[PDB]
Amino acid sequence: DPNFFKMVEGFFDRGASIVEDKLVEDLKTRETEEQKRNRVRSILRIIKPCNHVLSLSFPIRRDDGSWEVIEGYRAQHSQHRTPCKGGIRYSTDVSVDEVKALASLMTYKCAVVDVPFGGAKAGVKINPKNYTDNELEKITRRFTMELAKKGFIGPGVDVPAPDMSTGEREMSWIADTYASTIGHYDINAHACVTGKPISQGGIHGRISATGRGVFHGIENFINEASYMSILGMTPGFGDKTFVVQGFGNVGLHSMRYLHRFGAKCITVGESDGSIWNPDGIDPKELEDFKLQHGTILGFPKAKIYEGSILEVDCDILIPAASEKQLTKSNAPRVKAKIIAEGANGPTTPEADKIFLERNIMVIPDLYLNAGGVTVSYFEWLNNLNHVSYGRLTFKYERDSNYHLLMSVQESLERKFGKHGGTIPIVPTAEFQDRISGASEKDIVHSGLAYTMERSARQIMRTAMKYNLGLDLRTAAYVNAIEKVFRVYNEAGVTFT
Amino acid sequence: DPNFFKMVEGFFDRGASIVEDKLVEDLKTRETEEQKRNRVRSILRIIKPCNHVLSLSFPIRRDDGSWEVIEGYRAQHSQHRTPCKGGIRYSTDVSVDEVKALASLMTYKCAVVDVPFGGAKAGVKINPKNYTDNELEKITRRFTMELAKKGFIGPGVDVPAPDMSTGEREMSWIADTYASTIGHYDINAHACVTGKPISQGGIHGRISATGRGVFHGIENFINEASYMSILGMTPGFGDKTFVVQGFGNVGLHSMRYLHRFGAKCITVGESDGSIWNPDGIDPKELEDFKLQHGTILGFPKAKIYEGSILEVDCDILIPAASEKQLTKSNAPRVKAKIIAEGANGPTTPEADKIFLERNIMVIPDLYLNAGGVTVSYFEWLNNLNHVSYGRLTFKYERDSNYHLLMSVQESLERKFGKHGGTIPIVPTAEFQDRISGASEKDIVHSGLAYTMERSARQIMRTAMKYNLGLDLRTAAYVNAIEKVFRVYNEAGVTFT
Amino acid sequence: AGVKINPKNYTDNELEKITRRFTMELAKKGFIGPGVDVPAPDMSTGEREMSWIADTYASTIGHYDINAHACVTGKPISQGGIHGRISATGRGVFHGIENFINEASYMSILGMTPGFGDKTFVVQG
Amino acid sequence: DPNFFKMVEGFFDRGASIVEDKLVEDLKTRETEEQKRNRVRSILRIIKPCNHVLSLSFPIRRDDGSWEVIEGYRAQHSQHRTPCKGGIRYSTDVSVDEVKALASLMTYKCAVVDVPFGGAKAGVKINPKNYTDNELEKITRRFTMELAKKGFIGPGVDVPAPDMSTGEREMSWIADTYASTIGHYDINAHACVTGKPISQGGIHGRISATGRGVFHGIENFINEASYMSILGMTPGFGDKTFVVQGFGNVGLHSMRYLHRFGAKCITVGESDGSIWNPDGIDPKELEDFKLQHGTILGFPKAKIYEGSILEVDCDILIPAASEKQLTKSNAPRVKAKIIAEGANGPTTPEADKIFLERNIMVIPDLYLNAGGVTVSYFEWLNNLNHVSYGRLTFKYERDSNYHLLMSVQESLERKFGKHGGTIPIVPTAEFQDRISGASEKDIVHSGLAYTMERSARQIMRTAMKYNLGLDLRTAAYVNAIEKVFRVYNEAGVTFT
Ligand SMILES: NC(=O)C1=CN([C@@H]2O[C@H](COP(=O)(O)OP(=O)(O)OC[C@H]3O[C@@H](n4cnc5c(N)ncnc54)[C@H](O)[C@@H]3O)[C@@H](O)[C@H]2O)C=CC1
Ligand SMILES: NC(=O)C1=CN([C@@H]2O[C@H](COP(=O)(O)OP(=O)(O)OC[C@H]3O[C@@H](n4cnc5c(N)ncnc54)[C@H](O)[C@@H]3O)[C@@H](O)[C@H]2O)C=CC1
Ligand SMILES: NC(=O)C1=CN([C@@H]2O[C@H](COP(=O)(O)OP(=O)(O)OC[C@H]3O[C@@H](n4cnc5c(N)ncnc54)[C@H](O)[C@@H]3O)[C@@H](O)[C@H]2O)C=CC1
Ligand SMILES: NC(=O)C1=CN([C@@H]2O[C@H](COP(=O)(O)OP(=O)(O)OC[C@H]3O[C@@H](n4cnc5c(N)ncnc54)[C@H](O)[C@@H]3O)[C@@H](O)[C@H]2O)C=CC1
Ligand SMILES: NC(=O)C1=CN([C@@H]2O[C@H](COP(=O)(O)OP(=O)(O)OC[C@H]3O[C@@H](n4cnc5c(N)ncnc54)[C@H](O)[C@@H]3O)[C@@H](O)[C@H]2O)C=CC1
Ligand SMILES: NC(=O)C1=CN([C@@H]2O[C@H](COP(=O)(O)OP(=O)(O)OC[C@H]3O[C@@H](n4cnc5c(N)ncnc54)[C@H](O)[C@@H]3O)[C@@H](O)[C@H]2O)C=CC1
Ligand SMILES: Nc1nc2c(ncn2[C@@H]2O[C@H](COP(=O)(O)OP(=O)(O)OP(=O)(O)O)[C@@H](O)[C@H]2O)c(=O)[nH]1
Ligand SMILES: Nc1nc2c(ncn2[C@@H]2O[C@H](COP(=O)(O)OP(=O)(O)OP(=O)(O)O)[C@@H](O)[C@H]2O)c(=O)[nH]1
Ligand SMILES: Nc1nc2c(ncn2[C@@H]2O[C@H](COP(=O)(O)OP(=O)(O)OP(=O)(O)O)[C@@H](O)[C@H]2O)c(=O)[nH]1
Ligand SMILES: Nc1nc2c(ncn2[C@@H]2O[C@H](COP(=O)(O)OP(=O)(O)OP(=O)(O)O)[C@@H](O)[C@H]2O)c(=O)[nH]1
Repeated sequence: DPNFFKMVEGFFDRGASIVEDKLVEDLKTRETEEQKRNRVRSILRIIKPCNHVLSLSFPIRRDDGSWEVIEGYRAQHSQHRTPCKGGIRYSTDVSVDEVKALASLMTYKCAVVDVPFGGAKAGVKINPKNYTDNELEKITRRFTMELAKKGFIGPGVDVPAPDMSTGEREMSWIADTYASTIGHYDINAHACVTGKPISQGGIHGRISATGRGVFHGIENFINEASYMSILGMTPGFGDKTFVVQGFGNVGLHSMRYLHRFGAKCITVGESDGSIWNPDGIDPKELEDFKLQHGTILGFPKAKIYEGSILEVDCDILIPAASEKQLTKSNAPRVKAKIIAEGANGPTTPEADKIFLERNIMVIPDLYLNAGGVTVSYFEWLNNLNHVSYGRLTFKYERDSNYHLLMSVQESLERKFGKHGGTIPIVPTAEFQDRISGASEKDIVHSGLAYTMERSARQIMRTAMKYNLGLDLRTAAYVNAIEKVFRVYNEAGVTFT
Repeated sequence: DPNFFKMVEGFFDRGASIVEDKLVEDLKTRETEEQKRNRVRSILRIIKPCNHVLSLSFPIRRDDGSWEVIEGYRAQHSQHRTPCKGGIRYSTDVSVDEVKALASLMTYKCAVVDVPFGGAKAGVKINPKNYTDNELEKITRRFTMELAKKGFIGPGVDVPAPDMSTGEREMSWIADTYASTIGHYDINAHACVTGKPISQGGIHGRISATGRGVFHGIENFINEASYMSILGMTPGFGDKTFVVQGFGNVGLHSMRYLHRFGAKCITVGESDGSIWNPDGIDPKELEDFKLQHGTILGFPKAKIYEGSILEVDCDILIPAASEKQLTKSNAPRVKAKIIAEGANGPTTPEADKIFLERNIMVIPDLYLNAGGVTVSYFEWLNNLNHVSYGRLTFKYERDSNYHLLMSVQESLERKFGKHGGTIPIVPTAEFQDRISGASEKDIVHSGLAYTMERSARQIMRTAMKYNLGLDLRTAAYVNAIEKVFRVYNEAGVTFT
Repeated sequence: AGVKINPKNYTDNELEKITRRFTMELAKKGFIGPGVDVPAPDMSTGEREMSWIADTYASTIGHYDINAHACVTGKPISQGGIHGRISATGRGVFHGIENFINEASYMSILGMTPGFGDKTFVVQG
Repeated sequence: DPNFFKMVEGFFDRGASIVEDKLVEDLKTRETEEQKRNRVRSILRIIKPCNHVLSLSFPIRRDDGSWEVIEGYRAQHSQHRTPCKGGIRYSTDVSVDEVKALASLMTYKCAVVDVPFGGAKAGVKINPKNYTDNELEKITRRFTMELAKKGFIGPGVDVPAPDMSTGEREMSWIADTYASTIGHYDINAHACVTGKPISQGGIHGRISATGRGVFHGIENFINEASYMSILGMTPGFGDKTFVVQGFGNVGLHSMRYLHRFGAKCITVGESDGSIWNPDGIDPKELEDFKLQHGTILGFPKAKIYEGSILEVDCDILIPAASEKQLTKSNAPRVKAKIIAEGANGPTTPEADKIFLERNIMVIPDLYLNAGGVTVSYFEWLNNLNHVSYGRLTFKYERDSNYHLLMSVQESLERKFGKHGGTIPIVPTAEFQDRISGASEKDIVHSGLAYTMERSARQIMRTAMKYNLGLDLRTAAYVNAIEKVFRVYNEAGVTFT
């Protein structure tokens, strides 16, 4: 077990090393080889550390009257591409070392999936099992009056997001503050945080986002004859059978969505139990019982088959659970053919060899969980240009679309003036929904998948470019660094 | 040896404990005893930690072309009394733990000597023996474009100051930046740093300040019959003989100034040698040789008497050298009667007992070295109201003063119309200087001593109030906390 | 905006020291800013230059603005450019002619036959 | 006749050349001689040109309804010492070449008399004999909404002042605008212009300032035995007899004030006539007739003695008239012993030799007319700290002063308990005024002269330092450059 800071740190170190040779060859500015190679070895030392790390302390007054101090952190990994964005964690485990760590990932997520954001992360040492509906407000509404006074929250400088122990309810309290004290003289005030309640400028699909992100991740590689063959796998969701490592906000949806396209959810689990039914499991019923019973350990149409799901038959596995689900202490017990990581750091770097040595493909946790990030990047636009997506232009396409068919029909009337008479070219039931069920929702559902598409190809292009083969994690971090480098390389970073 | 963070931390912990009882008695707002006592025990937990701690990283490009990263810190101990102020250290030893530490002291210095400043401190990990006349500019001029973008430099939010390895030359580069990029639209831009070169808005006496601060420190207690008797000491500088622990920017002046009032400088030393001449030593000659020879180890009218000055005869000792000159490992070897500390943390808390047990008085390093701070507080005013001190009103008093004597003379002409005839009431040679040698300089030299005066009495009043007797350090930290508490107690600190 | 410089004199670095200064001046006097004024490339001013400008205005003054990087155009595509910033002017010239050579009201009066597929042209450089 | 731009330009060119050698010797930073000498020859190329020159054009709509364009200029000679300050001229002669010129002078005036201002100047092409009480408002109130939108007016960036065709009435219209549109959110808004009407934040003595400036100029050199002897002149105003070249806002006062100290105003003149009465002339009567008759050509107690006053007996001459009163075409016709220039460029550089060759002293027009500048620098402080000078502290000194005498009296009661009994030490009639006639006025009258004093000595020190002897103009420009250089030399001018 490494430090999750150190464990991620080591990743791009590898990635930096690999691109290193290729990159000097690719740069063109006429310089000395050693110079324009020690150059990139120097820029790549700039990208590694975080550029700002803020520590705080709060005079919070409790409900009983007493006071207490709240150690709270904030780190912006790089002003590389403003505005920085990252979640806000509430947990006593939060330490400045971990905040630096995540800030790194958020900077490379955004690089992967091409969203113009830097990377941030912020924690506070609070166990929300202690405070009330009210003290949390007195805290969050204070943790923003601090950051804002020091330029670490603002629609153009930095944008918080939800994290564990940080629901919608919280992010409302933030915006309700920054848009009332400091950002008041700004048109873009409510663009300060994402994941707001849909009433106050949210996005439909902020919850199911990450899950439906995981989905379009797999669908961009399972449709690749260049890997499915090499993986010894048959292309198609309708062909394969998968499993799930829990029922997080991810699992509940990642399951259901992939469930919707014929891939058979073999088994599932819990943070405190196991479930197994090797012949397909119903999402919705679970979505009932896990909320009807507070646990599916007792879902009747399955079995509590104690044991790691990670050791159970599956053509696709989703470690949709918390940190470090895998070590090489079970790498000989994968039972899978393709693993697509759900949360950050589920696998040690160690076992990653063995999976390659056992010849499978473990899609990296970089961009899979980054489905949510893009959705935030959309809510940060919805709020930014002050208009629901496409409300301006919804009835327009509705008009034109079946004001276009009416031409095809009319144009067929030439050849078929009397053969069959009138020919009512009409939509279908489905294509009627995409007309009548028009909503910003479907824009997201659309824009989301396409970002994942163009992204996931940028990786398969990378793996081919460096013969990494089934080394996606590296290639990903390679593909991220390749991008972040371009920005510095041209910025003439020296502002003096 | 403790951590200098922890070692200072422990100080006011004692101080907080002592005032604790007296303070609840002194508060009047009608509340429950346990409540309005757990109150103060809670406010006193707020004051301890720092409210902001910033960490940085710089893409500095060297002279040869290469890049490198510059870890740089900044800490504002409390927004208690804006604007915060503290020096900027250059040294590889700088670590976020020490930056928090000093930030505490600067907050209690200012509390002692009644200057409305919070407390800050900032380091960078640089050994200036590495860089050039130019890279330092490329660094400092960058370490301000960062802080300024995040609200940690600004004439109303925070004000840097010189520290070790940070001469005038540096502080110019800062102001030359903040007053050219961000603060440009501000009238108060050049109030951003103090210790600027006198040309660019400095103060005459910025160098000799700290020394002449040490002086008026002692003169406020050595003139106290309540202690000089108890110390078994004869009131008067013309009576006592002292020593000096080095020739810092402090010693060169603290010596010379106290030299000017009949107190006999017995011996002196160096960071790399000893000197002794138990019958008075000439400042100026040393101020020659230490600059003529780069060392006084060879000053002819003295001797290189190797051994700790701290173990040499003296009625007053000045540990005007770097951190932790004393432990109890020589507490039985004080040889002194009154010790007045020059730099921060020269003595372990341990030995402080023994000095009390050996019945001497060790004046705390809190306010002695804080002579310089006030002088900075003046340069921050000179720059603030855009006018040399008293240039507006210099010739006015010059007029009135000897337009007043001319009345006394003329009024004597009544009683003495013919007894002695004309009676030229005139000034003296000295009082002529205070007229003709009028300068902002003399204002400082004046305002400085009076701040030290009113301060040093606030301590002797405190020691009497709590029967601390010869416990000045405590009483000082007690007197500081007493003040800083008042501000929070009334602020209704909750901004939400 | 011009400056009196013959870029055949200075280096990869002095030009930076110049351009990055010619913006700290204008910006202090309200002549650069995404809502007040927007530079663009000209002769002896490639992409490389316009990067140095934005890299400055979006780091000293416009830092507290969401629209900072809107200060100049023709930036390198990495830093917020547009694909087709180079070939633009040319493909501009094209759609110019195509809007008049398809005009029977002029092609006739010009004694000209409407259509690109019909005509033969030349180029001055 | 040279271009007044070129003619001033040439001045400091000489001055730059002279200091050039001395200055490299004086700098200490260890560098190569040729390097740290080409250094100063390079800094001295920076100081020469203006750093900003703005040209404008106004859609002014006339009273009749028509439109017209108003070419208007503005030039800030150097951001060297913010805020820049200069007058606003209305005249059709105004051209960008002349605006650059004056901006230079205002930068060296301020350098001479030690007021922390840069230098500016602004004209518009208007002949105010054309427009009305109202169009001028529509113009001025527009020429500020333009400059303000581009950072050329503002209490910390730039400060206009009155010039020819620009009375109080105008400067009110400016402040009434900048303090109502843009500077509204600033506490320092009304500090934007000086010379405002006394009601709206002016200074008593804004008119008579320049004149009473000319006065304390001469009084600082005519009291110099080092020159009065060398000039073959007898020290004292009560000894000498002078003349005046007109009755400008300068002459009306420069005459009267020097009139008040026994120097005999021999003759005077007009822009359209001559006057002569070689036996002393009354200011006030002229101040009547020139306003009773609109001309003194007919003042009964003198004669209309046509001919250049510059060719008439005088121990002191004041060319208090407009540009280029002298050439060498009358240099053999000086008739004077000391000439003290009133307005800018009254003498060609050519004749200056001849005066030296005829062995007289022509005090430069740099600082003589700069008496007004300092007074503006005070109104820019009065407005800045929002309090009449000394109103806070007037009754305090009044108390202490004759609460001090009452001690001297009482203390004499010891020696003289019965010799003469009660001894009423009282003020005099005069010293009573300085008590009862206490006013911000007298502060100015005081602070003014002292600035001129400390200034005029900085010149006599300079002339001695470079053996310039009776070369004051040069020495002045030398003394200015010496100062302006210090600021750049230390600023590390490179902000990148
Ligand atoms: N030639 C290649 O390998 C690639 C080309 N592209 C081109 O760029 C376009 C896509 O770029 P968009 O971002 O959608 O539009 P854009 O105009 O904002 O492109 C900005 C560029 O910066 C990079 N970038 C994006 N987000 C970043 C971040 N957070 N940090 C650092 N770098 C980042 C992207 O590679 C992108 O090419 C496509 O049209 C495609 O033609 C994109 C990716 C790879
Ligand atoms: N919620 C969001 O918007 C995002 C969440 N994530 C990450 O996703 C992960 C969890 O997703 P959440 O959204 O937090 O959903 P959640 O909080 O609702 O997830 C908890 C689920 O994981 C299960 N679980 C926990 N430990 C397990 C273990 N060792 N084995 C099997 N099941 C286990 C629980 O029983 C439960 O079903 C975390 O790593 C979180 O940081 C990442 C990005 C966004
Ligand atoms: N009754 C007492 O024990 C004391 C009374 N005083 C009174 O206050 C006046 C002196 O205060 P000034 O500061 O010169 O004027 P001021 O009007 O600014 O006083 C502010 C008050 O806040 C406190 N203070 C000053 N600097 C501080 C800092 N950096 N942090 C926290 N608290 C700070 C001081 O005790 C002062 O009384 C004197 O006239 C005296 O009458 C001052 C000290 C002790
Ligand atoms: N310079 C300033 O404005 C301020 C300085 N200080 C503190 O004062 C102390 C030193 O004063 P500086 O101004 O830095 O002067 P400096 O840097 O010129 O002081 C160095 C002097 O101390 C002597 N020295 C060093 N270690 C010694 C040891 N163990 N025994 C005897 N002599 C020793 C050296 O030989 C030398 O004479 C430091 O603690 C510094 O932080 C504190 C506040 C302001
Ligand atoms: N050693 C010398 O030759 C001189 C020394 N001084 C010292 O400086 C003090 C007077 O300076 P103040 O301005 O009253 O206070 P200050 O603290 O503002 O001094 C600023 C310094 O910058 C220079 N300066 C002033 N106005 C300037 C301008 N507009 N442009 C460029 N440089 C300018 C002055 O020479 C002054 O020494 C006196 O106390 C005197 O001791 C002043 C003049 C000459
Ligand atoms: N008024 C002010 O605040 C300042 C005025 N000045 C300068 O002072 C000069 C004039 O002083 P103003 O204040 O404008 O007063 P003004 O406008 O009232 O001066 C005009 C006076 O000069 C006389 N005059 C004009 N040409 C003459 C000539 N060739 N020979 C003899 N007398 C002549 C007129 O008859 C009249 O008495 C100008 O050069 C102006 O720029 C400079 C700084 C400030
Ligand atoms: N489908 C589904 N939605 C849920 C569930 N629990 C909460 N939700 C919320 O209900 C919303 C339903 O989304 P809809 O807009 O009605 O339908 P959709 O977006 O086309 O697809 P689904 O989200 O899967 O229903 C989601 O956005 C979730 O935020 C669940 O168990 N299943
Ligand atoms: N006196 C003194 N001043 C020094 C010495 N070295 C440098 N200086 C500087 O020279 C200045 C001399 O100060 P002055 O204004 O001339 O005289 P003063 O302020 O009345 O008292 P001193 O500073 O002790 O001379 C001080 O401000 C120091 O900054 C030194 O060895 N002795
Ligand atoms: N076509 C073309 N492109 C060039 C040439 N030289 C540089 N380029 C660049 O290459 C890019 C090619 O554009 P593409 O996006 O690949 O293709 P296109 O925009 O559909 O049309 P073209 O620009 O003509 O290729 C252009 O935007 C130019 O900036 C050239 O000689 N021909
Ligand atoms: N003395 C004098 N003042 C005039 C004259 N014309 C206008 N004034 C104004 O009247 C004011 C008179 O100033 P006061 O404050 O009353 O007296 P003072 O300042 O001590 O000296 P004077 O200005 O010479 O009277 C001056 O400030 C001028 O602005 C004049 O001819 N003589």
